[PDB]
This record gives sequence, structure tokens and C-alpha cells, in this order.
Amino acid sequence: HHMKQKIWYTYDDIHRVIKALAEKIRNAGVKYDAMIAIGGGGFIPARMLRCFLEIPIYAVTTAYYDSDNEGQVTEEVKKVQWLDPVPEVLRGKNVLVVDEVDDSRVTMEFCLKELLKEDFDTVGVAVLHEKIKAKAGKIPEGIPYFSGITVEDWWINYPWDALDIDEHNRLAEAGR
Amino acid sequence: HHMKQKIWYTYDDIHRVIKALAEKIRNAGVKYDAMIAIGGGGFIPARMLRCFLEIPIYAVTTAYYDSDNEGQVTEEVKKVQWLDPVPEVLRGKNVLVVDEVDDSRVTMEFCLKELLKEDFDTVGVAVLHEKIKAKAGKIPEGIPYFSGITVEDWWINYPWDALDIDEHNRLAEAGR
Ligand SMILES: Nc1nc2c(ncn2[C@@H]2O[C@H](COP(=O)(O)OP(=O)(O)O)[C@@H](OP(=O)(O)OP(=O)(O)O)[C@H]2O)c(=O)[nH]1
Ligand SMILES: Nc1nc2c(ncn2[C@@H]2O[C@H](COP(=O)(O)OP(=O)(O)O)[C@@H](OP(=O)(O)OP(=O)(O)O)[C@H]2O)c(=O)[nH]1
Ligand SMILES: [Mg+2]
Ligand SMILES: [Mg+2]
Ligand SMILES: [Mg+2]
Ligand SMILES: [Mg+2]
Repeated sequence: HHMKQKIWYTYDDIHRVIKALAEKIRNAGVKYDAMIAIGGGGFIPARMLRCFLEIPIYAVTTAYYDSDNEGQVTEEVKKVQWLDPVPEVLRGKNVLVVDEVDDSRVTMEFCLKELLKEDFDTVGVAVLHEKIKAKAGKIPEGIPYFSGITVEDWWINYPWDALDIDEHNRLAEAGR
Repeated sequence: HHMKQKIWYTYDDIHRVIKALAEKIRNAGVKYDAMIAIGGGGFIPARMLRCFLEIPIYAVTTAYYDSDNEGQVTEEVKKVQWLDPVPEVLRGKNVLVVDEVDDSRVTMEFCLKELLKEDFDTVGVAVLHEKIKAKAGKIPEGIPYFSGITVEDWWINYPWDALDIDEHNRLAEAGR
């Protein structure tokens, strides 16, 4: 249950945004050598982006876990799978971190801080949807940032969460 | 350029097959604890499958490389990213390997042989499309196998390779 407005996007809607996102990246003048998709949400955006950028997709995954510190239980982000070690072919290369939604930036900050420990040239970040809202996380300095589209602070319903894709598509069209 | 018949599938076409594939898996009676997606082709099928199976997606990636052995250059499959080491939470668990197409089975055999070196309970494999054709690779004994649909030996055009998704969808409908 959510209390804000809601929006549904078709697979094709998202594919079209990814094509435009690839063009934004290409126009910034840094040629990326590989993507690092943050699963699970970044996997589909990253493989769609590969259609247009034609660079390999490496993968990490994060998740929130119940953390009990100082007499208070809150959710914190942790690694589920990581690039340990980073392969030698990526040393000194440009890598593009890919995720589906910029909501709180807590995962994004965690992953970017960890990847800046490595021997990359340029680390950039590309997200499908950028929500306009307050952010708990911060993007480190010097990291190029791209979003496919900016969105209101609405709950986004992704087609890859649709038990009934026909009903999902109906709600997507009923929102246009 | 290909010399066989060709088919185009929409994103929604594939989503519907994945829903049916999840039902085939559920009916076989083994509860899988995690997926291992083989990138890049397995990423989108695996995240679609997560909608219905609700288990985490781990990732490996393979690619073909030019291999020069005994005075003859052929393409061979190699690791690009692997699960090194397998996390302890997966020890003794059931893992479902996910890929998009069963064509030659050379990648599938390579990955399954490598994953059988680990301490899993059940290793199963799920593929979106199973092509009916001769196979160079072999599936090890005792590995449950599921395919979403079986297909003729045709070239499959995936929507995540469509530079123009509208033209892609036109060709998909023109094939029904
Ligand atoms: N459907 C949907 N999900 C939203 C929306 N806003 C945030 N989320 C989910 O919230 C989770 C936490 O995201 P954040 O930590 O805020 O991500 P950020 O750094 O990229 O801004 C993400 O899942 P996660 O914990 O990273 O899991 P996974 O699904 O990526 O594996 C993301 O998918 C929204 O509008 N719609
Ligand atoms: N579009 C399309 N591709 C096909 C088709 N048949 C085979 N392929 C591609 O051939 C490559 C080699 O596949 P195999 O090694 O035969 O796969 P298998 O073991 O699962 O049968 C795969 O890409 P890869 O080298 O594994 O790369 P990636 O794209 O998965 O990263 C796969 O996507 C088809 O009908 N259509
Ligand atoms: Mg995520
Ligand atoms: Mg490390
Ligand atoms: Mg593959
Ligand atoms: Mg190993």
C-alpha cells in the first residue's frame, strides 16, 4: 500500500527511454568499456542498454537486511554478490553503473563508494528513472550521472513485477 | 545473415512464456532457493522469472573467444564473471540456472559442469526457448531441465536487440 500517485510503464515504454538514455551517454563524450548492473532492478535496464552501447554487463547485487545496531532495528543495504576481485581486463577502464530507479540514493551511494576503491578510470552511473524527491544518499564527486527520465515522487509499477501483464498494460495506458 | 526461417517475439510474448515456465518449475516439486542467471542473455529471463518465483538472482557471464589450439582457431566459451567463491548462504541449497536460448548447449554444458563442482543440493536449469536441433553440448545427469517453449531451428529475434522496437513489434505480429 502506498499513499502517492502511481504510474505503470510497459516494457516498450522502458525500452524507448533506454534508447534515449544511451543517446545521452554517447553525447557526453566518455566511451564506457563495460556496465556494472546492480541486480535485481538493474538487470533488465542494463541488457536493454547493451542493445545501444554494445559493452559487456558485469553484475553486483545488493539487498536491504534487518540491522540491529545500538538498540534499534533498521534496514541497511548489504552486498549479496560482488565483483571480488575486479577482473584485470577492467583495470584502468571506464565502467557505467546501471540501476532502474533513483529513489533514496542509499543503494547508489553504497555501490559507488565501494567501486571507487577499485582501479577504474571513470566510474559513471545511469538510472532508468530519477525520482524528484529528497535523497538520503549522496553521489560522490566526479561521477557522471545520467537518468532516462525524471519522474514525480510517484510509485512506479514495473512490467517485470506484473503477475498479469495484460492488466499491467491496461493500467499503463489508462495513465497516459 | 541467416538462411533459416526467422521469428520475432515481443517483450510481452516472452513475459507470458516466463509465467508458464514458472508454473512448470513449481509443478515439478523442487523449491529453488536462488537463480544463477547466465549473462547477458539470461538476465532479462531471470528477472522476469523472479516475478513468479521470488528468489534472489545471482549472476555469472560467459562469452565466446577466439581460441588457437593445435594450429586451428575456433571459438570457445570462457568465463567473463563467475561466482568466486559461492557464498555460504547457497551451500547445500537448490539453485536454478537461467538462460534465454538452448541452441547448441555448449554454454549450458560448460556452466553446469562448473557449477557441479560446488556444494549445492539440486542444480536445475531453466531456459526461455529450446530449439529443436542437434546439440554439441550435453546436459549432465540428474539436472532437472525446463524450457518455456520449444521452437523450430529458427533464428529468434529478441526485443532487447531491437534498435527500433516499433519495427520489431511489426515483424512479431507479421509472424503470427
Ligand atoms: N517498483 C518500485 N520499486 C521502487 C520504487 N522506488 C524504489 N523502489 C525499490 O526500492 C528499493 C530500494 O531502492 P534505493 O536504495 O532507494 O535505490 P537508489 O539508491 O537507486 O535510489 C529498490 O529495490 P531493491 O531493494 O534494490 O531490490 P531489487 O528489486 O533491485 O533486487 C527499488 O527497486 C518505485 O517507484 N517502484
Ligand atoms: N538472437 C539470438 N541469439 C541466439 C540464437 N541462438 C543462439 N543465439 C546466441 O548464440 C550464443 C551462443 O549460445 P550457445 O552457447 O549455443 O547457448 P546454449 O548453451 O544455451 O545452447 C548466445 O549468446 P552468447 O554468446 O551467450 O552471448 P550473450 O548475448 O548471452 O551475452 C545466444 O544468445 C537465436 O535464435 N537468436
Ligand atoms: Mg536494486
Ligand atoms: Mg572486493
Ligand atoms: Mg549467453
Ligand atoms: Mg570458483
